[PDB]
Amino acid sequence: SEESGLPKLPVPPLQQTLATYLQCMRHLVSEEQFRKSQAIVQQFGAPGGLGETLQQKLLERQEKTANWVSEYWLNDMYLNNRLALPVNSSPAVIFARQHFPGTDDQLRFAASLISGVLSYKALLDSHSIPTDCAKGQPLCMKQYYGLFSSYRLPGHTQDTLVAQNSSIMPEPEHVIVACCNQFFVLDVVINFRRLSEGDLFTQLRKIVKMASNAAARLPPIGLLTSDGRSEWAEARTVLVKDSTNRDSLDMIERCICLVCLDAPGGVELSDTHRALQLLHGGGYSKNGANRWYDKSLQFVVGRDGTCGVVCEHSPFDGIVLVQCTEHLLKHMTQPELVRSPMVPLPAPRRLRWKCSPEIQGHLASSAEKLQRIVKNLDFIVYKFDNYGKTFIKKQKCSPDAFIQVALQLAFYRLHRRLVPTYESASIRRFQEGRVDNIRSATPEALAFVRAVTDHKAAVPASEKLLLLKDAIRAQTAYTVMAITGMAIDNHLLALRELARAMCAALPEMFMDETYLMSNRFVLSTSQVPTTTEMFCCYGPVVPNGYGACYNPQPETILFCISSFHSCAATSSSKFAKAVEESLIDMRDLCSLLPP
Ligand SMILES: C[N+](C)(C)CCO
Repeated sequence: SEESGLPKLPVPPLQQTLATYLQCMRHLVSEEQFRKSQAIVQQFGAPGGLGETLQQKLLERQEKTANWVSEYWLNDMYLNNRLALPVNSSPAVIFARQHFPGTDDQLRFAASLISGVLSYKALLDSHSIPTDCAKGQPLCMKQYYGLFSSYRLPGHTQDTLVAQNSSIMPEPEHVIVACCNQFFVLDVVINFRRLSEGDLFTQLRKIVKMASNAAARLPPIGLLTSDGRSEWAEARTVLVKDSTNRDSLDMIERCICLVCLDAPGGVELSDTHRALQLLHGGGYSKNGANRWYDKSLQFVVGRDGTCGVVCEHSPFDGIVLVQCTEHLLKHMTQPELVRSPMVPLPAPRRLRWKCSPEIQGHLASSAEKLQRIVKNLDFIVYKFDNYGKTFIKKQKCSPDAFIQVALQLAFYRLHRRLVPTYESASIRRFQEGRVDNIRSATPEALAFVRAVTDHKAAVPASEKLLLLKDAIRAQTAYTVMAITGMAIDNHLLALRELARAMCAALPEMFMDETYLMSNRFVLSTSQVPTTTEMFCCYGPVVPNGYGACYNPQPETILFCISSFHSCAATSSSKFAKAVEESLIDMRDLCSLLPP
């Protein structure tokens, strides 16, 4: 064995992708532009043309690599993005509201949570995590091994995702505890010896005590990691000039994860508000500096009861993240384990920093930059409570396809147009499989939303229902296509970069405005279903777009909607309202008679 038995990501046929591509964009661009894109595409895919040359190189690439899109995808989707990670990239998972009468209640939670993480990592490292099935065939489990051994280094133009070697798994293993913007190294596993939940508690207390010492308070360096990727790369480059900083950064780069003991939030603890703290900490004046974004998992345990985890996206996606998080939470449910006695307990070490005039300048900039993000985010947690999966399945529809169609109607009734839409589609069936795109703004959806919104047309409800079902069928069809690696985004990306390798001047096929527009997801979505009382959320991917993450339950559907206040067009409240009306309209449509 020693090598995956899983299938390699397939390379869809050239003509299939080009035809689907055109079919996807026809209704999203003018007729004049579409007419030009048809010719451009026709020339790119012609017999003996450039497209076939690139296709052959891709087939060669498919043969020489475990996954032909991994590199291109990782860079295109995240490592090349220059936007600051908060809101723009790193999603957050909000746990249920906790009640911490005292600080020791907060600490005991953190201790229990840290314990859960150690136990989970043990399962991971012992390869005891049950291989996931495609809801089915085996799924790639590589993402799991990137949960605690990943760090994302900033770059001037391209970031670097660092994966720690197994042989280089530190001894002992440690977590970084963030408190009052101060970072402390907390060793948790010496010689296979895992710190007891009781010792972790004791260590956390020492950390809270030290973090509260003004004479030792250091600059809030974590604030720098909340800035644009090129900005952070520059500031980090300054830091690295000194030996003390290199040592501190290294400890952070090699920790298992961060545990953020956030200060109380000066606002009510509604789901929406808790989600905001988890997304950007509320800015420097709050907990915005009590973070370190490059690290994959940042578990937040707020003094006031606001808990959850901030996730860096480059290493793994939402499904794996949820499996982990729900396992931890469930483990915190199971009675406290036995083994917990140990004696000589060294005090946690505070990470030192060698400041300077420069760094102070970078700190001020980052604080201002992060403030713009906090002020620009328009976020809302809307809970649709009229129905959920149960009602939907009774309509012979996949809940996901049904919701994806509702989102299209919501966007159309509000903005009067459909836009290139993104929906994550897992391709974990294939080696190193991450995701591909499900383009939900289909031609069927357009016909459906138009029939619904065009009062003048006076389309009979019975006809609206047929259009509804056809849109849901088209959504399900594209979904199946994407997850079986037969979609088009990854395919076009690879053809694009292989071309770039040949000549920096990309083919007209990719310089075409239709192509550029097709990848500006004004509506970016994903379904992150949970069984616990937690939810995932994230920001939009373009200035004029939304970020819609839904969690469908048997009788309700949770919708986390984001957009930017800077764009006068978008409005999370109005979109959430449009979603409600669409789900109601769809229910009424499905509740009609036959013939
Ligand atoms: C924001 N996206 C939908 C692109 C990714 C969520 O996993």
